Amino acid sequence: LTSSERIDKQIRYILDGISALRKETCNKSNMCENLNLPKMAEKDGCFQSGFNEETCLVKIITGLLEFEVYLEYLQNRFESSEEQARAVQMSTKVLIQFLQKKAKNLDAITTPDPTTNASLLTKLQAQNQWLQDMTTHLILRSFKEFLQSSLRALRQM
Amino acid sequence: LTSSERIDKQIRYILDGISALRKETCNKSNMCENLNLPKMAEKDGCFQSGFNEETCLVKIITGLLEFEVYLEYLQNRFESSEEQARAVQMSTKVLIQFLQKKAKNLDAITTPDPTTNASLLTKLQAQNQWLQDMTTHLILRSFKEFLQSSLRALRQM
Repeated sequence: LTSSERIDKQIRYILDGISALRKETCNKSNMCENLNLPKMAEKDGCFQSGFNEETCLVKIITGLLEFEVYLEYLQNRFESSEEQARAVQMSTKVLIQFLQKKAKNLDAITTPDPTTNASLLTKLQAQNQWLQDMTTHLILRSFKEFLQSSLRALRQM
Repeated sequence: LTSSERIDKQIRYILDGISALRKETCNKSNMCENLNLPKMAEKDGCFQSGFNEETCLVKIITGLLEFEVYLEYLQNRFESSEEQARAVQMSTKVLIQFLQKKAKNLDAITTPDPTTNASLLTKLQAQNQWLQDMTTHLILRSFKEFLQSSLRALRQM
């Protein structure tokens, strides 16, 4: 497997993990069919029009590091599938490692503040069960969309 | 600057940051002159006898990722130099990024559990002020020793 091949397979793996968590929570809350979650925009260079490999790769890595506090939220929230939640969390850290190798030229990426992450987590875990179910669904959809767009951009590099 | 040069300068920078935090806490507690902190051993391949670049590089990255919860402890503990503590924390994440590029061939590295890290942090922050002063000193000395040995090994690669 090349570096690129390994990255694509890892994203596909994580998406399948998200799809299993989404089925689970969505069968229970029925909420499927603010938080400031990472999202691709035209300026990031990951879309065909305005495509720019370098800015796009930085945006992918940046947005995955920003997602980590929300994946820690999911691991603390899923009880039955706490292991699946943990596996998404850990597989995402492996993906970021693989992308750091791809951006081997590129500069170091700003990382989220661990202490600001801790405060967010306490707030999100203080909400009532409806709001936490809504938070869980939003995180899974946003994270899915980010990784789908990432897969599409990484194809074009 | 090459990749290697950038890594060496980053470690030297962080050591100078540790030396400033050590002076500060040591002038106050007077404790300078269990926790299971990362430490190099002959089996890791980082020492001249039994030297092995590949295992050694994996050990460096692994041990830096293990140190991150203790650097989060320091950031929550230093009040006056909370910024210096935060800068050590963030500069260490930059160093790990630079080393992930060096281990570009190598496999993905097992990362600590974020939730197990959270429990450790609460325990360490529950101790009385003497024990926390002792914890702070031990973390700075161990982290210094790990980075000194890392610099020495990275020279030989």
